[PDB]
Amino acid sequence: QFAKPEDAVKYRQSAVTLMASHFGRMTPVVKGQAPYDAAQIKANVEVLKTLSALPWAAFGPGTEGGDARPEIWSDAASFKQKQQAFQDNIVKLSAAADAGDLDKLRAAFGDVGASCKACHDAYRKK
Amino acid sequence: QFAKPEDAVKYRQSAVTLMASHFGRMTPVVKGQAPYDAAQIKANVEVLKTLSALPWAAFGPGTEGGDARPEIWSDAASFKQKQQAFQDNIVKLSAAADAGDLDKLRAAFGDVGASCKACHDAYRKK
Ligand code: HEC
Ligand code: HEC
Repeated sequence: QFAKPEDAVKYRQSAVTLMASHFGRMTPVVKGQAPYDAAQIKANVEVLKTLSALPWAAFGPGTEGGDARPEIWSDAASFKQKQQAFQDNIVKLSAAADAGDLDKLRAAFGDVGASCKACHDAYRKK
Repeated sequence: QFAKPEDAVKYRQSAVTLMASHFGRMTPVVKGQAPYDAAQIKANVEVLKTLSALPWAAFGPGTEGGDARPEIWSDAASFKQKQQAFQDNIVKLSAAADAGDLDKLRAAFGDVGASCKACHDAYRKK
């Protein structure tokens, strides 16, 4: 869907920006600093689920640029693995949110955050 | 969810960037320059539906900046009207996509694009 590779860069940066906001805005809730409203979180995690699927299609072939390391393309199977692990952890977070269980939500949230960091440590230019 | 108003600006710009891509990527399909796959479009319009709800909450009070005109806040009822008309037209586009009907899709797509433009003409700094 991108006329030029820069367009893919701008898309994926916007997608991870929105993902980061929908993930990170729950930090005060997981920590107990903000109240836990099960329906609020269920709805937010549904948004995060949609968003978390979107960046990966904007790392198509020839879309090198931004802060993506070139390893994303030369090691396509390792990157796909990191994306799928991340989205599988999103599935666990959805299940926690849908169950309305703050303890499960906390655990799942920390697993998702670790899978964000693991991808960045390997595939994001510092 | 925004620590500073700039964060709201960066969110809403990313949200409308993603919305614009999910809308505009269908242009070749509506024009017949690319094939029409009903399931492909249904799924894309589901993504667009989610995204089209997201910018508006990032124009909260005190979040003046970017290319938003100040009129968004002083005329809150007129802006809300423009957002709701836009999202109602998104509902019509979802119904067309869910029906698998290219003629209805075409019509609905042009209504959505007109409601993008109408908001920009009043509320987006040139
Ligand atoms: C790989 C499988 C990733 C996962 C999982 C997550 N992110 Fe990431 N992110 C990744 C890359 C390769 C990049 C660089 C993109 C580019 O072309 O520049 C990023 C970038 C970010 C950013 C910065 C965006 C900006 O516009 O500056 C943020 C804020 C970010 N990523 C956040 C983030 C979060 C919170 C994640 C899990 C919920 C997450 N990312 C996962 C690769 C990958
Ligand atoms: C008001 C009810 C709007 C509707 C409907 C749409 N958009 Fe818009 N858009 C609006 C504003 C106020 C702004 C400025 C935001 C800011 O703070 O800077 C925008 C901006 C855009 C942009 C530019 C984003 C950038 O990062 O440069 C694009 C590409 C854009 N909008 C696209 C777009 C499309 C395609 C729409 C319908 C599908 C649409 N917008 C509707 C306000 C409103």
